[PDB]
Amino acid sequence: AILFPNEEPSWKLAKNITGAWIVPAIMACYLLVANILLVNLLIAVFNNTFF
Amino acid sequence: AILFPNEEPSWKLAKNITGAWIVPAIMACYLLVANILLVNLLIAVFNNTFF
Repeated sequence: AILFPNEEPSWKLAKNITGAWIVPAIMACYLLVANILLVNLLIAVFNNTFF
Repeated sequence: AILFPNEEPSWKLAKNITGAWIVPAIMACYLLVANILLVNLLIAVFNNTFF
């Protein structure tokens, strides 16, 4: 939503479905809560359910 | 098999051994049952066998 301001309503948006420097930082924290916290929660909950 | 319709029988197919939009979706679910479910099953079964 930040990186494409002028995009008239389009079925193209559906197919996909100004200050860009917020975009790097809040990308990285996503990885910090995707490949760090739940994956290691999934490993913890597929290890103490085996017994 | 979807992405190469006209390929006459060939030893080339062996060396490798129309509506393409099904191809992305059923690719991703493959990763969802390759790098998510069995890898974490392998970690669970190489952790409660050590003792």
